[PDB]
Amino acid sequence: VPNEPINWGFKRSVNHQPPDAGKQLNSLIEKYDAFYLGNTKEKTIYLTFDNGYENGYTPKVLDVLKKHRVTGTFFVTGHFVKDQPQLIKRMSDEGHIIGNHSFHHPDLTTKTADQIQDELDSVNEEVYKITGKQDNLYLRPPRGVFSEYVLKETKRLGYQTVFWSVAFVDWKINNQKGKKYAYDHMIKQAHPGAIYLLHTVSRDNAEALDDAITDLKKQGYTFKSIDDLMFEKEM
Ligand SMILES: CC(=O)N[C@@H]1[C@@H](O)[C@H](O)[C@@H](CO)O[C@@H]1O
Repeated sequence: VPNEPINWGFKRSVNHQPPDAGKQLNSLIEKYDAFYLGNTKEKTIYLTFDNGYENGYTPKVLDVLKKHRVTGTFFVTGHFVKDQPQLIKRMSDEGHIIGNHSFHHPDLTTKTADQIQDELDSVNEEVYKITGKQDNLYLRPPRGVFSEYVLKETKRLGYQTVFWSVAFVDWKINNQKGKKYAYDHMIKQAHPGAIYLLHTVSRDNAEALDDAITDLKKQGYTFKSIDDLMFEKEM
């Protein structure tokens, strides 16, 4: 199996229509049961987050999710778990899903199955030490980089690879654009079956999310979890 590195990417959504990664990604993605979209036949959105480190807003993000009773899926790294045990515990205690973003956040395509297995299981090990629980296995490739070998291998390891359909620059600390920037992206890029990828490190990301959920719901959107996405497609 091919180990050519691939960077997950796509032309952004337009006119609130789902985006498309093209035939090559779709075919490859489908081949290993990985996806970047949920059910596009309904006004549904799935919130996911990538957490590499804490910059002080995740608690507010969690309070916001609780307020709207929405279930998030947080993809954590080894450092994040080790550094924020209590946040990992709140995510757990509050009904949220904890995804895998690898322990050291390396370029998995440069790793061996032996290494990949440790990169992933060590995150679960730490999460369990803290929660005593373990979510279904979801993986988001560190740096968004992957390959057929990586997909195949991680799938062989029982992981469901989850990409995204909505993302923007809410992770540059040296240039935190404020509430409006993120809020508008979340409104403009919204489409049915959209899988959002957000970070909780930029200034006001929590308040923009708050307003975004508030308004997206007014527009008739229902927020579902990656577990819900999985269950509903099963049937
Ligand atoms: C912890 C963190 O910020 N993860 C990011 C991920 O969200 C993003 O898609 C990728 C490319 O920008 O780089 C990292 O993997």
